[PDB]
Amino acid sequence: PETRPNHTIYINNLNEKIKKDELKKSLHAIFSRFGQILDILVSRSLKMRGQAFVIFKEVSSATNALRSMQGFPFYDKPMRIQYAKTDSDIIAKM
RNA sequence: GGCCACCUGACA
RNA sequence: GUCCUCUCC
RNA sequence: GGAGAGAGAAGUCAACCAGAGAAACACACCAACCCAUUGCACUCCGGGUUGGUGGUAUAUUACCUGGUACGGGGGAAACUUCGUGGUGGCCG
Ligand SMILES: [Ca+2]
Ligand SMILES: [Ca+2]
Ligand SMILES: [Ca+2]
Ligand SMILES: [Ca+2]
Ligand SMILES: [Ca+2]
Ligand SMILES: [Ca+2]
Ligand SMILES: [Ca+2]
Ligand SMILES: [Ca+2]
Ligand SMILES: [Ca+2]
Ligand SMILES: [Ca+2]
Ligand SMILES: [Ca+2]
Ligand SMILES: [Ca+2]
Ligand SMILES: [Ca+2]
Repeated sequence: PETRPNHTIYINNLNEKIKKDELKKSLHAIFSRFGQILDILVSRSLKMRGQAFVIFKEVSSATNALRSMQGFPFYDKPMRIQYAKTDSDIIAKM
């Protein structure tokens, strides 16, 4: 169990040394094929570092990305992916 | 005339 | 040039 | 946010005013390391160690150049030159 489908996928266990700009660029290049991405959020503060939220336009895209990219080697660490527990503001105010 | 502490005051 | 309270805009 | 005032930490300084005038300290940010973090967010923003950069600190408190109130000289005189916090203790 542990999550119902959502537009946004939560990714963690990311390499904490990658600068924010580069991380976002790589995440975009790797997840682009699944569908349109409305935004990608990454912060390197104490609590959000090592994590990222990739907001997809279509839920189905979130799903295919989650299934296909689970454990994918990224900057030498296998990515961990799950649906976001709640909608991202952009999706909620939409 | 030096040195540490403290006091008063200037700066802030 | 930090920080705290007060006044005013 | 901004503009005033009080309180003042840290640090520098010492009769006092003025002109010039750094440094120290605080604060902000950047870089590299180290430590911590496996964290579900949508208002930046963990800690430490080095190094660096910055400010209406465009400050003022040393240093400097002028004078002021006292005190040391010389000079009939004009005037010219030396010295300028409190207390206890330690080092010739
Ligand atoms: Ca950050
Ligand atoms: Ca948080
Ligand atoms: Ca929608
Ligand atoms: Ca203010
Ligand atoms: Ca002055
Ligand atoms: Ca000045
Ligand atoms: Ca100056
Ligand atoms: Ca934990
Ligand atoms: Ca929220
Ligand atoms: Ca430093
Ligand atoms: Ca400095
Ligand atoms: Ca300046
Ligand atoms: Ca001033």
